[PDB]
Amino acid sequence: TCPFYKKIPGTGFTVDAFQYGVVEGCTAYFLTHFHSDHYAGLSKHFTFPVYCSEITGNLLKNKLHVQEQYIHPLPLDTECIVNGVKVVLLDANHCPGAVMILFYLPNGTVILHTGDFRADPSMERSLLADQKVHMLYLDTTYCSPEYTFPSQQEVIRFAINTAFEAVTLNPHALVVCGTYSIGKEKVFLAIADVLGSKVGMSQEKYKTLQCLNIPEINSLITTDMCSSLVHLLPMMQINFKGLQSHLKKCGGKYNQILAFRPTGWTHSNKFTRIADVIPQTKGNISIYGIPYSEHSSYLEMKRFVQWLKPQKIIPTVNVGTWKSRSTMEKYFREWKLEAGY
Ligand code: NI
Repeated sequence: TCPFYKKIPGTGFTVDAFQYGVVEGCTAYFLTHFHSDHYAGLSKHFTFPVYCSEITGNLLKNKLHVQEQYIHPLPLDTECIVNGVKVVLLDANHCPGAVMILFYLPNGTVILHTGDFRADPSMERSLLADQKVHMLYLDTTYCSPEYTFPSQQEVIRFAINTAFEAVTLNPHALVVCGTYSIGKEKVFLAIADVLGSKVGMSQEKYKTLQCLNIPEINSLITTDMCSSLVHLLPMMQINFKGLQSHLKKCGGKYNQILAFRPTGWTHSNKFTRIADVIPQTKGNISIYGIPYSEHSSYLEMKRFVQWLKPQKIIPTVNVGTWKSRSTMEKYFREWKLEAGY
């Protein structure tokens, strides 16, 4: 059974609600992004209308085989009428194709569903500038002040400088980057660009990346592993055993691995600055954990909410424990008393 924070009142609509069977009263199922916790339940046998971005709809068709007649792609930043209700899709600054959804209800209520997002001051100059929001369905993944991390631009600067230095010292070093979902593509693209290489990967990953509308992608990626000195591997393989095994397969082309694991936040962020980050090393293999987040930090979330001034907030993450719920409600009241809404 579908929980309340996935239903949009006054509509036939649900958001990210595919694992509950047929939802009573639902005439259109919105999907904010192609991450498995959110699409859980969709397959080629799905027969109700799905509304999404173009990039999400390419993934639904090619990766999950949803039939085309049920995929309804909408352009971003454009007022659209769906089943008699005005909606807009906005870029969420999450993974490729990820959207927030603005719903203009028939009674005059305006609702923003953020999906998963990384709040940014640029969102203060989107179509949100123009009008009031009564209800905010908020991605609260890192809603506590202990959650700090650097900008994506600082993290990429660290990765590129670390990879360029290592491979210039040792031309026979291979770089490996872990992945397990879409998102975070700038990590491996930025490293391969500084090295003058294509990125090498499995056929399954190449297929996924070909659905993402990245400009000049054919110039950046390949399935010919022998031609490339930046390889992608599943995230589960980014450990000393899996990397040793990979280096064997490379026919004596390389004598060292430098590997990256993009994570979200980890507790070493409470102590260590990005510039001071060091790897774990075993012989000729080194592994860097880098805190590349596609969700809001606490401070980014607080800024966005204090700017938007919603009348009511419904969290969509960390909703399963009383302690998490109580914590989040305390911070929403702090924010509201501090800003005066
Ligand atoms: Ni996500």
